[PDB]
Amino acid sequence: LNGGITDMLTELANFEKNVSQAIHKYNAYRKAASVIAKYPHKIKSGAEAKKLPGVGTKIAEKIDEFLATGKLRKLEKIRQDDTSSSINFLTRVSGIGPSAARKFVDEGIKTLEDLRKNEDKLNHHQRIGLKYFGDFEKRIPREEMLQMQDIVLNEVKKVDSEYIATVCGSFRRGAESSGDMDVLLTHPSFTSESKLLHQVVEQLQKVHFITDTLSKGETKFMGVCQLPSDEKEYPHRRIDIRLIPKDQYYCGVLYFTGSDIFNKNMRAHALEKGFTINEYTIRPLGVTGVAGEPLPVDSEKDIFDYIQWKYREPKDRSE
DNA sequence: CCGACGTCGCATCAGC
DNA sequence: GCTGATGCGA
DNA sequence: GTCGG
Ligand code: NA
Ligand code: NA
Repeated sequence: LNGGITDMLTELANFEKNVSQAIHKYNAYRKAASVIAKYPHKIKSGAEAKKLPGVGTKIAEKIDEFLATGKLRKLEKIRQDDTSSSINFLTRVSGIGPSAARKFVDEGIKTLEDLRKNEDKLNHHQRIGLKYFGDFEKRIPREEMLQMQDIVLNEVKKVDSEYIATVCGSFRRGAESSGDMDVLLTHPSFTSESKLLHQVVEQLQKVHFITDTLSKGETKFMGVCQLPSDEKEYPHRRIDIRLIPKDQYYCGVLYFTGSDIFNKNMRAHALEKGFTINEYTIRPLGVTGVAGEPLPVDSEKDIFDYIQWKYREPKDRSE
């Protein structure tokens, strides 16, 4: 319908992020892309698009140029620019953001092949990102996620049957595929006013599910895992595990379940009901707008009750 | 006209 | 060596 | 780049 347009805008979004380092222009173009990607008509003019929220004068102008000419002179030009296309490309490596990508390209390091010849200039994160560059850009089919989940919950329970672990993200909402695995972990002994993560990562490495570590501290692990394999080996996958204190666990599960759009509406509703919800806690707003103490939460539902909404199933939380 | 555009954990850098 | 800033990803 | 106080 409007794929020419959404791809044009997504493309522009990446050059702002990765090349111009203008994070707010990346989000402007991304949000324009989203609003158009959902508009149920073939767009005829920039003025038509302009009516949608997220589309201003400058994107209206660019849509007019695309509609009339079938391209955008500025994109054509930036696309063919050696420096910029290279910088934009390198940022597809996990661990290389806009600033490292610039630095590499400044010194002549432009390609994956170049990165491979210069391992010594790569931090640990970036080396892992390069090693699995292709695997990381693959989606994970639900079936595989179900098998990953089988392993995580088994090994977690076996370290201590009192841990609670929940796989969140779009998988928890029922998506047919996923980009990574986001595990939320708590234990009754860990509260806000209270090695729990390390023992779980350790057991997942002992059975060779976790193959690599990007980062790991007392509350957050980010790394790489692989299902056990005649068959061709499974792709390596991104898994994060976070340890959240129990009295904030369900605020965390609700947040990390999303979608983004749902959480936004839920936060809207709560405000009008005189509550403030974030990732950690729900709190009452006083008459002048002063937030008081976090309220006890023991299930997701508790949160919905506080703001007089009806428990919605992960499956029904796209908006 | 002009500021907001989430916020934070970890790894690593820059300054002292 | 210590502390706070930065880059990055989420 | 877009919105909005
Ligand atoms: Na508009
Ligand atoms: Na990157």
